[PDB]
Amino acid sequence: ATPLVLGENLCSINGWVPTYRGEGTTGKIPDEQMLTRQNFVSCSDKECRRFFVSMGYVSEQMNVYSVKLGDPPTPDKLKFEAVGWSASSCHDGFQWTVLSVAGDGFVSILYGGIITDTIHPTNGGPLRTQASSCICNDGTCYTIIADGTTYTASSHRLYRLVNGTSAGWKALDTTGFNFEFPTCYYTSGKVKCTGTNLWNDAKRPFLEFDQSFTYTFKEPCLGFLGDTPRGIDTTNYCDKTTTEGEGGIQGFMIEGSNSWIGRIINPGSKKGFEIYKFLGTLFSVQTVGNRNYQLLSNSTIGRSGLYQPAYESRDCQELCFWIEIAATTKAGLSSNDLITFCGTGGSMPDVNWG
Amino acid sequence: ATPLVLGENLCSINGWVPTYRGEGTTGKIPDEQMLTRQNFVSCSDKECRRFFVSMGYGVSEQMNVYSVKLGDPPTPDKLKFEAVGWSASSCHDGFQWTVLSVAGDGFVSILYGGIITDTIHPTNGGPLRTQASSCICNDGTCYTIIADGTTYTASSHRLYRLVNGTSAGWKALDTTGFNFEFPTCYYTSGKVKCTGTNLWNDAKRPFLEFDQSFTYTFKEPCLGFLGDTPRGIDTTNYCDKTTTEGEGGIQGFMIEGSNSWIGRIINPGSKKGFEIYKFLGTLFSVQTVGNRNYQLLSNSTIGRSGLYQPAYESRDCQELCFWIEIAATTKAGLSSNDLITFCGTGGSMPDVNWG
Amino acid sequence: ATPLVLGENLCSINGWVPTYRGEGTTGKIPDEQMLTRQNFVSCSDKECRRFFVSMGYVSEQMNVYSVKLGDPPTPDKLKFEAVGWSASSCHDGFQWTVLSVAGDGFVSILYGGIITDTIHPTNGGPLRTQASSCICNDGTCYTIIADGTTYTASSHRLYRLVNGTSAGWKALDTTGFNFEFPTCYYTSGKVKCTGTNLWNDAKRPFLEFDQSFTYTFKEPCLGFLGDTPRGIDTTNYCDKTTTEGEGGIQGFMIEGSNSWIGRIINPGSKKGFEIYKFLGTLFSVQTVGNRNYQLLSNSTIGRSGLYQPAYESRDCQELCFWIEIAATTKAGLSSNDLITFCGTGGSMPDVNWG
Amino acid sequence: ATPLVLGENLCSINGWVPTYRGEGTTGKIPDEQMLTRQNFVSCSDKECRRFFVSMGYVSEQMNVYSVKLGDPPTPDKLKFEAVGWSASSCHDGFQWTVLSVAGDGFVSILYGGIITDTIHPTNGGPLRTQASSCICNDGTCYTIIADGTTYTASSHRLYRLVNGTSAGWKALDTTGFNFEFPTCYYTSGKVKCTGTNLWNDAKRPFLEFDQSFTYTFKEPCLGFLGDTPRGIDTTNYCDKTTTEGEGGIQGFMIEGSNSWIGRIINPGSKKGFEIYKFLGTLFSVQTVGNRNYQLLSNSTIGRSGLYQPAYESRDCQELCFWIEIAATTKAGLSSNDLITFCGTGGSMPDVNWG
Ligand SMILES: *[C@@H]1O[C@H](CO[C@@H]2O[C@@H](C)[C@@H](O)[C@@H](O)[C@@H]2O)[C@@H](O[C@@H]2O[C@H](CO)[C@@H](O[C@@H]3O[C@H](CO)[C@@H](O)[C@H](O[C@H]4O[C@H](CO)[C@@H](O)[C@H](O)[C@@H]4O)[C@@H]3O)[C@H](O)[C@H]2NC(C)=O)[C@H](O)[C@H]1NC(C)=O
Ligand SMILES: *[C@@H]1O[C@H](CO)[C@@H](O[C@@H]2O[C@H](CO)[C@@H](O[C@@H]3O[C@H](CO)[C@@H](O)[C@H](O)[C@@H]3O)[C@H](O)[C@H]2NC(C)=O)[C@H](O)[C@H]1NC(C)=O
Ligand SMILES: *[C@@H]1O[C@H](CO)[C@@H](O[C@@H]2O[C@H](CO)[C@@H](O[C@@H]3O[C@H](CO)[C@@H](O)[C@H](O)[C@@H]3O)[C@H](O)[C@H]2NC(C)=O)[C@H](O)[C@H]1NC(C)=O
Ligand SMILES: *[C@@H]1O[C@H](CO)[C@@H](O[C@@H]2O[C@H](CO)[C@@H](O)[C@H](O)[C@H]2NC(C)=O)[C@H](O)[C@H]1NC(C)=O
Ligand SMILES: *[C@@H]1O[C@H](CO)[C@@H](O[C@@H]2O[C@H](CO)[C@@H](O)[C@H](O)[C@H]2NC(C)=O)[C@H](O)[C@H]1NC(C)=O
Ligand SMILES: *[C@@H]1O[C@H](CO)[C@@H](O[C@@H]2O[C@H](CO)[C@@H](O)[C@H](O)[C@H]2NC(C)=O)[C@H](O)[C@H]1NC(C)=O
Ligand SMILES: [Ca+2]
Ligand SMILES: [Ca+2]
Ligand SMILES: [Ca+2]
Ligand SMILES: [Ca+2]
Repeated sequence: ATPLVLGENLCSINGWVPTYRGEGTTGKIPDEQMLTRQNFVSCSDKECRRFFVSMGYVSEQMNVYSVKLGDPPTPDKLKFEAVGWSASSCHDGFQWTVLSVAGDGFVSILYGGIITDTIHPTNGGPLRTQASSCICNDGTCYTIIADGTTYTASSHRLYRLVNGTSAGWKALDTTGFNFEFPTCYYTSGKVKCTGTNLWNDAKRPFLEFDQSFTYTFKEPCLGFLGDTPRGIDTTNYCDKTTTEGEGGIQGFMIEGSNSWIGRIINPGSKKGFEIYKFLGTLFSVQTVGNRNYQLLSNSTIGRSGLYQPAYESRDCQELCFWIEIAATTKAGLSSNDLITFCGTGGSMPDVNWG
Repeated sequence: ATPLVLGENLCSINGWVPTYRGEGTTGKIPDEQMLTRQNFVSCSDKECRRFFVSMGYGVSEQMNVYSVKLGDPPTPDKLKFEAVGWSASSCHDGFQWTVLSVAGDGFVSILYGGIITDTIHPTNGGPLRTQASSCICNDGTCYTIIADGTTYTASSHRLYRLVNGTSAGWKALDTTGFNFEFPTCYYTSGKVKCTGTNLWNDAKRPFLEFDQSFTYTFKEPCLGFLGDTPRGIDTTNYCDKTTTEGEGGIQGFMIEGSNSWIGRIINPGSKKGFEIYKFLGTLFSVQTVGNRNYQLLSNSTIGRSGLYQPAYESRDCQELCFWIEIAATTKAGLSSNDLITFCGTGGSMPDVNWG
Repeated sequence: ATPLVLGENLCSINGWVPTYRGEGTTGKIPDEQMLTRQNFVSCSDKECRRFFVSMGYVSEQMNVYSVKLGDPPTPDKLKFEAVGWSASSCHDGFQWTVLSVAGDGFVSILYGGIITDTIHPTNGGPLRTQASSCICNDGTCYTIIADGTTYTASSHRLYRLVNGTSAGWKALDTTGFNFEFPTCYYTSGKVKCTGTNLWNDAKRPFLEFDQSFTYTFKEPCLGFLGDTPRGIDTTNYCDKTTTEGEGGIQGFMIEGSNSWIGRIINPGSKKGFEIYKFLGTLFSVQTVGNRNYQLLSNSTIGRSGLYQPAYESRDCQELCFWIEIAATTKAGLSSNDLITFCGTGGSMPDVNWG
Repeated sequence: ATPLVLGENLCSINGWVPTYRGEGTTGKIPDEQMLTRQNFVSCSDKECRRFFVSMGYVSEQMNVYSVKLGDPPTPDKLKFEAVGWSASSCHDGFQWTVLSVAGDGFVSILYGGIITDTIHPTNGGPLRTQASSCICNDGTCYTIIADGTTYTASSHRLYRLVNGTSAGWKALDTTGFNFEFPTCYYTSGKVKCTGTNLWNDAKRPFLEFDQSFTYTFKEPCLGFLGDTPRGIDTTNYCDKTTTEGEGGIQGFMIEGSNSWIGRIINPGSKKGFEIYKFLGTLFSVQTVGNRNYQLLSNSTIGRSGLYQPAYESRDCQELCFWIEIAATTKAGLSSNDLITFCGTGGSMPDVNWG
């Protein structure tokens, strides 16, 4: 048993390939499955797991469960993770760390299935996890937690975790903006994170940091707006797009030699998902845009987020993402499911997946 | 490939958070689950397991001992068959699971791995009774307590030491004047410490501590915060039995430490809610105080409760947890049990309901 | 991996404990379970397994299956083992060796699930396995196969196997008698086996041999008749009681410090099962008869055999036995299931298990 | 821990014995079980596995799964592999490589369950995997992919895979024929494949190649026609039998000291499977043909393919095959399942295995 360590260099990405299309490909989800909520994917040294929150088939009776990515959320296949309605998890090579918001809005850290730490609100609660995979590398896990009673006065903290106990935190300067649900990936000695501004920005705030918690917030300079809601696409500039900048939904950008922005196509009817390659940094006006894949056209789209398969010693680090989709049960209840794409260096055709 | 060894020093505890919460705590248990009873938790050096005795399905497969990995539902797919019996205790020494199971007319079979390695028989009439809880293993040897006698008014109890599934000798315990059923135990500071249940003449709970040389002393809590159910009104502090409503009782625990705890059922009438009270100092002085009463559960109907220590740690202190058995109902309407578990936090918690 | 290797010394046995009781020990088999016949138990170095033959819920349709001892034979819990109507198995530390009679009556030998040898009838056919766990020790496996068109003129061969392959064999002088379904065990450098005489004996014959094939048949000098059917019990004499010596059923004896013989108590209706202790060998006439255990009463019983749980490091080799019981399904179909008992050094109360 | 490396020399084969026989061969299929299609068998260093494509209990709702050979395709024994309707797989000693076709018809390579590469058509698609085990030896894996919109103008490529990454491919000259669904085996420094010609040949095209991609297409010189459909068997000649050469179904030949050709007995009602021994090469007009085994009699037959077990210290390389058969579930939906045969050194009696 050895610490999970990710790749220093990303695989080159030129397109995306489905690795899972959830139980609603038939149009409807089987009623024996749990009503699933706040879905995200995280990977260990041996598998990828689907984590979500559920009650049955904010409440005192929501739990965090996981199944193996690809297994359907039936009673047989469920693993109880924690009590809570907001969760983040990640694996370090030894054990799952699961961060969960429960009770009056504090977070409990479970390692294996043992409480290793709790964290309590300080700016008025409730605490909010990043609702996405956290990042473990070489024995340490990193995560981001939000406090504050309004998005207009939110506070954000960067946590480092060792075997599930807090090894410290750092206040992030988020003056002038809001930074919810950061979804992250590791590369070249940095964790890089895309968050959601529910207050004043139709673009997404960006964050990178290293293990010394030296950090930088960045604003994407591209008029292709990532948030939903949002207005008309703008010319390229380096500061915030404030128009329709209130509200928002979890989503991601990828910054690399090729950069990407994934977004909901129609902000009004939350229908369709597109992801768009750019030749260069998200943070220059001069960068151009090379290819836009319409991955979904007909499904209604909720949250989306990044994940890194890690069971590897390979020459190149793979990158994936999940999308939470509005679904309907056979009986006719509203629910979600979850689809996943993974990167490829191969240039892909135009295929609509749903 | 090494003997399980527990921390000599317990972590500080000032609060409790759930680690597992069965579906029946917040609604109906799914019908595909095995109906469980006599639940308890025991941990190895790799995982925590939920041991239990089955009652079948929605009228089917009963009478046996099973385990699942704690966190997993008792669906057919997740069941490890363990032994034949209606009553079991288990423990793990680093090598294999030891399982004490009562069967037949009340003899105890001992299984190490799945291998029968010993058998224990009643002197004083039977039927024999396990502690219905985890046994304690440390550094190769495992300890457990077994009850004999036909009435709670004439109960005998024995301390058993076990190596690799075989009996490495035993001591008769002096329980003259009280009853000591279903002890739940923990290890710290060189002693095994157990909390028993007196179904005869005490509404407080009897206490035991002992080392590997079978040097024991039984203690009696000097606290008027009455641990058993049933029970009467809370009393003044005094250092002997509360005989009033001391007949009957349910398995439950006390924690003795720098900080002490008593967990009990809140309404002894309708068996509703569970509380755990922190005490500053020992359970065995009349001066020790009373600091914070946590009302962990309110909604649900409580039964047995027990202690367990996880030991797949690489932690600098020994963690302590407890399990609470809950009366619940299946989707079909059959009544059944499951489980909530709690482990200690070093920091104080808010007043919150967990079930 | 490493080779499976047993204890040279048997644990003392003064009593018997049930390790597993089927659904049809306790009344009626559910209809979703397979219809097992030819049940027996063989152990590996990690688990004991229940092997049987089934056909649905001599035929081409017959297959060999197995489950983990304890698991019910629901389709979900089944492992296909071979095609056949007769089977012996055993584990060498590396792989399950499985002998199966199939086709016209040749035995196929599977190692893993790959065929490593075939054995064909010379003396008439069809061939017949020992219907019971064969024995493996130190990388090498031993079994006994029978040929002959009738039990009068039956031939018996002793096979040595390594990794699934015939490593030579030996003919056994069974002039005089018949040696069907030997059920065996190992100690003291010898493999001791108990056969069923369907010809001229209502006692059970007895084999022992070493790894270098030196063997001797012995006759129990004992008037406690083990085979079924049988006559009234007799005084002790060292010759075959030929009285209702025709007919027969699979069963065992144990030779040791204490020695045992189990049998169906009533050969009329085949109800109840008893097992009886003796203070010394079965092959002296002078040997007493101590405690008799009435393990089963109201149940109509059938085949029984031996197995040695082989996953130790130990001061003693455990020894067990299975009993095959007639049973009924919820729709009223006739079928079987299985109960097991293991030894324990101490004496046991008089308990009736069904 | 180490690369899987196969045996340079085949076992002597003079007969076949079943090692798995599905429940639907000998009756109806339990409806708990998944509805398998495109079944085939691939082996690792530890086990043989049954791969297939299913929907539930060019279709976009399909996925690739697998179970261990011998277990049933019940939910508990299931394993998700990939999205897609067409799959090939092989193990290298480290990880499963799985080739899957999805979307409009590109292929994805998964290694572990991690996406490691894609492959794209340039001749119009969809792409088609060999629908059978691909071949790994000494760390590198080989597989063959088909492209093109008619079989009249089909196109084929031979890929070299290393840890799930493409290390190159070579065009195969299939001028004047079609080469679908090759099913292959390894010996004597060569990979040998039997294909299916849907265009202009009732015999089966054959292909051998070495690790440096030197290859030779051969036509079998035997008038015992391998494909279905086909016409009247003819005389031995060394080129295509064009009549009834349109259409076809996946199947195999074996080239050895003893050669074999397995085929469906009745081309019209696809019932019965036979396999014919030839004393020598499939590629001389002179070679003769000795023993014909009628293996299956009752069953309706479809696809058939080769696989080689590698969990072994045999002294000689074993060869097996699987046959997909039409079947019905208890509730009477059409499905398939599987019978597998492995080679034995001895000659065998004429038994009906299904
Ligand atoms: C302990 O029990 C309390 C209270 O018990 C409640 O009353 C008892 C007398 C008994 O009848 C119980 O069955 C009953 O639950 C539980 O606290 C309740 O928790 C539920 C669910 O979280 C809350 O129900 C919600 O009420 C909202 C407005 O008051 C309403 O907006 C919600 O609707 C939403 O969800 C429903 C599905 O349930 C959906 O249909 C709607 O469309 C919408 O999404 C919902 O109905 C109660 O408010 C709570 N009651 C009180 C007084 O606190 C508690 O959960 C339980 N604890 C545990 C851990 O089991
Ligand atoms: C977080 O958890 C990990 C996993 O338990 C801890 O890593 C472990 O650290 C200990 C201390 O070095 C190691 O134990 C020692 O291992 C060496 C060599 O194997 C041996 O010589 C010693 O006798 C001792 O057993 C252990 O190997 C290592 N875990 C592994 C397998 O990598 C880590 O210490 C924890 N971190 C903190 C701060 O609690
Ligand atoms: C039956 O199968 C078993 C398992 O495959 C065979 O046992 C194997 O024997 C070979 C040679 O005797 C062993 O190889 C050697 O291993 C030792 C270390 O133990 C190493 O020092 C040598 O360099 C060499 O590699 C092999 O380990 C062993 N397998 C195991 C797991 O024990 C056996 O030979 C087979 N029977 C026959 C006679 O074919
Ligand atoms: C209980 O079982 C364990 C494991 O089988 C035994 O530990 C082994 O003891 C032997 C004999 O001294 C050593 O050779 C091994 O190295 C030990 N194994 C390990 C992993 O420690 C132990 O001896 C047994 N205890 C008794 C008293 O029987
Ligand atoms: C393909 O995968 C194997 C397995 O990971 C690689 O073999 C490893 O090679 C490195 C470098 O020498 C060693 O550190 C590992 O110990 C090897 N693994 C094992 C278990 O043998 C192999 O190098 C890979 N090939 C390429 C080029 O990717
Ligand atoms: C192939 O078909 C025949 C005909 O149905 C099967 O033969 C029957 O088998 C059963 C049980 O073995 C017998 O009771 C019948 O008497 C047989 N009928 C005939 C006409 O032979 C045969 O079993 C089938 N083979 C397989 C393996 O499915
Ligand atoms: Ca916004
Ligand atoms: Ca009491
Ligand atoms: Ca006889
Ligand atoms: Ca053709």
